[PDB]
Amino acid sequence: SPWFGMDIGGTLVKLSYFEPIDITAEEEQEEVESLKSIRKYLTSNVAYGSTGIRDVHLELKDLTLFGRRGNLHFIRFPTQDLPTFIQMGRDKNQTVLCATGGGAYKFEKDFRTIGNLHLHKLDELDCLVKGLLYIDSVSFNGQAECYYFANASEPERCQKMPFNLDDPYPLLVVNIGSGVSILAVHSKDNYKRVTGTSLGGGTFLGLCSLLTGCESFEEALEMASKGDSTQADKLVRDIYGGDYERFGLPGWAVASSFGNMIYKEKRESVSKEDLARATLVTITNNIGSVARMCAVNEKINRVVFVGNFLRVNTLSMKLLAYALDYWSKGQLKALFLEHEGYFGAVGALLGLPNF
Amino acid sequence: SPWFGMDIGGTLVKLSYFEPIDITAEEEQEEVESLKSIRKYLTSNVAYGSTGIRDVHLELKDLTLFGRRGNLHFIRFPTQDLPTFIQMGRDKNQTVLCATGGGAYKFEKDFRTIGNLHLHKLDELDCLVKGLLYIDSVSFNGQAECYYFANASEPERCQKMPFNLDDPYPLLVVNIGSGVSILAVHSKDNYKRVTGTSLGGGTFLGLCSLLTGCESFEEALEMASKGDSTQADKLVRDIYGGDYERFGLPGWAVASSFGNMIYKEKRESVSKEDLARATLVTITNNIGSVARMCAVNEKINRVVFVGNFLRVNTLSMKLLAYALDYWSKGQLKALFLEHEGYFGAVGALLGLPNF
Ligand SMILES: Nc1ncnc2c1ncn2[C@@H]1O[C@H](COP(=O)(O)OP(N)(=O)O)[C@@H](O)[C@H]1O
Ligand SMILES: Nc1ncnc2c1ncn2[C@@H]1O[C@H](COP(=O)(O)OP(N)(=O)O)[C@@H](O)[C@H]1O
Ligand SMILES: [Mg+2]
Ligand SMILES: [Mg+2]
Repeated sequence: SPWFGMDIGGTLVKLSYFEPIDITAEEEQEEVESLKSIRKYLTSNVAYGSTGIRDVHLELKDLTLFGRRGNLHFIRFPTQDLPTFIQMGRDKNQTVLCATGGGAYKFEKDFRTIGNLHLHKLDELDCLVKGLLYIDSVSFNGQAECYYFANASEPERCQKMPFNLDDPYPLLVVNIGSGVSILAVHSKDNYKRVTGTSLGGGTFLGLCSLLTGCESFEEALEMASKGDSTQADKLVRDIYGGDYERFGLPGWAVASSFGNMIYKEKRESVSKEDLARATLVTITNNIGSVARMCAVNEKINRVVFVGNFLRVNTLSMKLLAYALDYWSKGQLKALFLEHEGYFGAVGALLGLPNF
Repeated sequence: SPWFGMDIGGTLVKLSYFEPIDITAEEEQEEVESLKSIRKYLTSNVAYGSTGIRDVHLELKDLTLFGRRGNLHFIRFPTQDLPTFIQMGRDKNQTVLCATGGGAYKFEKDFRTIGNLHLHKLDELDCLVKGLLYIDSVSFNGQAECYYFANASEPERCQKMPFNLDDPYPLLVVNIGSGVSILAVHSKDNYKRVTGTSLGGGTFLGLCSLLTGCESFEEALEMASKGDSTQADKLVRDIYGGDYERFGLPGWAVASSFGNMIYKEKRESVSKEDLARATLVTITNNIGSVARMCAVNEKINRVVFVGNFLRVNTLSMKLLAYALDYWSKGQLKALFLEHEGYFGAVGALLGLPNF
């Protein structure tokens, strides 16, 4: 029985797979053919069908898990294609599946069409927290799992630096997926969802597709990297003529996101790339501001950002780092994690012994 | 010299004009002709040029101000047209002008092209607070200036009801204009800007114009009233298949604003009206959520919403009322004010004796 953990989100399915590398002589001796087939297929491909991807660089090697040593693999595909995944699961076969995320409930009955499968639904919260704390504890192959942007306010000196979470409490976790969930973690056994916002990664992707006609997350980011958001946004200096000193709002700060788009002549001259960047900047800064308010409310100074809105998205990471540092005068630290999209899937996998 | 107060914002100029009604026999006797001309023009028209509007229903009658009795009028026009206002001000003429808002600084030199004019810039904060507290103190011609939506969670019983602010401290003021400013008022002499968000009225209007091609705020609201935002938004039940019980998120709550627009087939079937409503709902709920976080942070349970994003916008008012009541289990009260766009202009006017 292959050991999987699965996080079925609104947009992406994330899968963690533990591959045994201590398979002795007898264990292999007629491992069921389909079991060998699965392992070979999963380890010999980096793309699965048309939409499946193994994030090879994230792989954890020579991990000891449940008394076996092995490699932990990370795989993702769109939730839209889960029916294909399930259909191919009814092709050749015994497996226990730990699943979390909203789709663990929505697609419960579908997974049960696989005859040789028991589905154990696990709570999203327990999985995220257990997964995050586990990965940081085993490290990223000896390297830090957690990092921050040192001197996030000065672009000439700003750089990614490892961050130590050996005593990770308290912690604010900001999960940016389709929507945004915010958790306060006070201990391994004590955490609560603080709030959320519906303005998250799917807002960025949805709006960006409406405004620019982009057809992928990566294309949207590529467009944004070429844009100038100030063409769409109304800035403090557009309103004051300069800075607002009395409240320390610099002239370059955004006063009204997309606020220049109320003028027809500006709508007619703005580029797609400008609109992609303004969308990214708008969604990201709003999340940063909500994150700061929760942290102040919860009296927590370490804010960790996870979820896949931030994968291959350095712009948003730097925006978040700069914003928390600026507005808090250095009291708040924006923290990031190498495996940020996969913590739910790992936590699911870790719930395996309790079944 | 006519008594004006002016609030020059990023989008609208708001003007409060005090018309004396106790003009005796000698006072009129050769009041300078241009002074009579101004008064006649202002009181005999409700539309001024192409873009100026007197909000006649807001007029305060038989007010005693600065020892004179008179009527307080409320007038608005787009900031875009301020050069026209100024040009016509150089036509016929002595006047002292109290002005607040960012444009008091940006257009300082322009106002000084009017030879017989001294411009006194006043701080936006002092004006808003003084203006709000003044109007509520004199009442809306005997009626409450402040109101709330009773039973905001049940549409069959939900209705506008007067609210008493005789002891208005403490107070959270959420000013929704082009952007959003949030103030905590602890006393008449003690208040601070808590935070803000750049996702405000200009975001709604700008995005709505990009997405739907609407050419006015009113048209945008009209489109939104005919729409179904759930066509653009991804809901909790789209992700879970139903409700999320563990954290009390109902199936109908929005999980990801515009989150369904990541799918090409849904982008192709959505209407303009759906997109207008989703824009309104998205911006409004985000403001409600930010408002709730500040209030919890500031330990204030009365939240007053002002600014012109809410004029002729019952939908957004009810959304705000419902959200604060729901999420706070009745601890927080969303409050609204009849003169909500004009408090800065009134506070400016009231600074007149100090010059
Ligand atoms: N390949 C990708 N496809 C779709 N969305 C992607 C993506 N890579 C990154 N993203 C972003 O990640 C977000 C989903 O993040 P995730 O953390 O997996 O959310 P969820 N709700 O599916 O569980 C999307 O909204 C998008 O902004
Ligand atoms: N006639 C109108 N024209 C333009 N915007 C209008 C409007 N009536 C209401 N609005 C809304 O009010 C917002 C401006 O509110 P206001 O409080 O006067 O902002 P500001 N920054 O100009 O001082 C606009 O963004 C729009 O959403
Ligand atoms: Mg998720
Ligand atoms: Mg204003």
